[PDB]
Amino acid sequence: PTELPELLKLYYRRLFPYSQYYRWLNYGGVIKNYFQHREFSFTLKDDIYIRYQSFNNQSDLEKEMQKMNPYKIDIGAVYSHRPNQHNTVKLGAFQAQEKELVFDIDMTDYDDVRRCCSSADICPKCWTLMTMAIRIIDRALKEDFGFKHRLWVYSGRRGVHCWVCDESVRKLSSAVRSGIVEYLSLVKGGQDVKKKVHLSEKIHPFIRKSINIIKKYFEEYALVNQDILENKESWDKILALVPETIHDELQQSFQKSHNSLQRWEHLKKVASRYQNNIKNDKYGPWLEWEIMLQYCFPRLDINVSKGINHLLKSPFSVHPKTGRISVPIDLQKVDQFDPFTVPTISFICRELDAIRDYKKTSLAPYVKVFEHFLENLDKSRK
Ligand SMILES: Nc1nc(F)nc2c1ncn2[C@@H]1O[C@H](COP(=O)(O)OP(=O)(O)OP(=O)(O)O)[C@@H](O)[C@@H]1O
Ligand SMILES: [Mn+2]
Ligand SMILES: [Mn+2]
Ligand SMILES: [Zn+2]
Repeated sequence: PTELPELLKLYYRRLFPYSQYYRWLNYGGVIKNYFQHREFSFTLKDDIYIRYQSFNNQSDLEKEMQKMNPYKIDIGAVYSHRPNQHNTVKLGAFQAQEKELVFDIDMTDYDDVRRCCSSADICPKCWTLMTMAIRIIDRALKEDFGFKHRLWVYSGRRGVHCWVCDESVRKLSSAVRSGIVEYLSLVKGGQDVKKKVHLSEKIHPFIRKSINIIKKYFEEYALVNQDILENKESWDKILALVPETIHDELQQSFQKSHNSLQRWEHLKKVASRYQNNIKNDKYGPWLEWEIMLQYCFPRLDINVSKGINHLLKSPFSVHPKTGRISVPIDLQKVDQFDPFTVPTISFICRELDAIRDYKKTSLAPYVKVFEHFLENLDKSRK
């Protein structure tokens, strides 16, 4: 990590997409002081960071970034005054007023249903959890809430970010933001809780449509790549999510079967014949769905979305612990996104001078994703 300083110096001088970055956060320049009242937080060397940075224009941002060469850049809220003037403001008047609705998803939050990685590690076997998270959440944001300007970003290490940028979304209060999160959440409980998903008799359309997305990926991700029913050590973790009165019946049919595909098929048949309520003769796949949701449904870092003033790593910032650049994700190629081809700052600095802007490097197609998102914002403003 000692190479970072000179690599960052070249990155911010020749590669960082300043014009596209300002086109984003200036939002057409129609509202006064909108960019000028935006907080930036720079992380420097040795985990030292500065809060409440703000700039007058694109040029002032360029000069300060090329002067500070920060290890990472966080974006905060748009405030009532210039953040760099917040000490001259009378107490109580400095307030966060607007910010994009953001989401942060971390692979670590799935450690209880991951077999391949743990902590901040990721691999192709578990990245499909992010593919499903993007598609489930983005569908809800697009179709259920009518949000039209959504930027998905690779966080650089262990997950993804989403920036919802509709002008009315940026005005939402903390309370409404929490209400949106609650609408989107189904997996509830810490490590103390065994069964984290419970469904009602009547399935809300959001749950049905999310289930059907998971169904497209469940066989190859859960029963092959993860092999969640490989042996007793792992299939007892799934029996913890079903009533005891059917453990015996499932225990035997599992040992008689030979792979997870067969054992899942047996679980579905038993689960759909379990009598949940003795009052009625109503049966269904509720248990089947609760298992699929607990293993695949998106798990949000909820506090990132609730707070208006919460900082989030900027797109095209470096992740200082991996060297990877936080790059936009092509929503039209979400299934093909490979976090392991994401260029590091070292990689693109090498491409630049191998026999001078980002188009000469592997960062170019990621900027094009950002530009497509920017052109849709400009169209909604015309
Ligand atoms: N110490 C922190 N203080 C403040 F004010 N904000 C913080 C601090 N640590 C993270 N954040 C913010 O939370 C966000 C989510 O934290 P997180 O650990 O998830 O970082 P990330 O940028 O999403 O990257 P990875 O998950 O892939 O490791 C960060 O992007 C922001 O910096
Ligand atoms: Mn994260
Ligand atoms: Mn997080
Ligand atoms: Zn993995």
